[PDB]
Amino acid sequence: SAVERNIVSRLRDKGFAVVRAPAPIPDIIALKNGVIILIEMKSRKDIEGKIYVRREQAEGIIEFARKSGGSLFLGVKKPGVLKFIPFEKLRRTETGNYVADSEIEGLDLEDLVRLVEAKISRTLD
Amino acid sequence: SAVERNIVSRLRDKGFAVVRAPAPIPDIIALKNGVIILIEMKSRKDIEGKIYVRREQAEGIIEFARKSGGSLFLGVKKPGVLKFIPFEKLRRTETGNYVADSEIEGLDLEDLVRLVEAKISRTLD
Repeated sequence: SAVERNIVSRLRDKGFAVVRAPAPIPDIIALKNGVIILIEMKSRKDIEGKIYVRREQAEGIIEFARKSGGSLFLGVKKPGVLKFIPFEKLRRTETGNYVADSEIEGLDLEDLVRLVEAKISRTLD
Repeated sequence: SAVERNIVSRLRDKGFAVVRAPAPIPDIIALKNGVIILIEMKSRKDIEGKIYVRREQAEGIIEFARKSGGSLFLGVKKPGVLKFIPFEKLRRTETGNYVADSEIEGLDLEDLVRLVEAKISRTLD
């Protein structure tokens, strides 16, 4: 919640129109000049130390991303920095839940925004 | 609220990923395959019988539409049918408030969805 609010505010300072899902929809929906990004914040840690997204939540947000045509990301708060993982890098486990392996480390906020800004540029050009 | 809920449900039956602004953001944010539409529901009627959007609300949602790159519409519930007016057809009055003149009559839901579907088609092709 503290982290969500920080992320919304920084995306709004960076020019995005943002909405938080009301209390399954991605936690954060952020729009900028025609581009849609969807951010699910640090769902959880299983008994092996891996951040995970439970089955039904993962499927709800993957379907919201598929219909919207929006790019979906898992955001993970670290006592260090914020990392965003493209949902497609998560691994569907044997139980249908989704886990982030460690190597990953996603994008920082600037990298994420830059992905958005490059898509805007292709559309303009 | 009754009308908002109906509209969300019908847009979701039509393939959109939809979010309601939490209790200024457009009431309805609807996404489908890369296209963003923003719907503000039947703000109000002034002493001359015209549906209006107050200054600060209108400016908040116009700015949300400008940053998102989303198409903004005023939806008006009628004891008859639902009409959607492209926000650009509203008239800025002498006081900075926005009113819908009568002639207007916007799009029905199918027409609105068709605008969305044609933009998807141009992007695909």
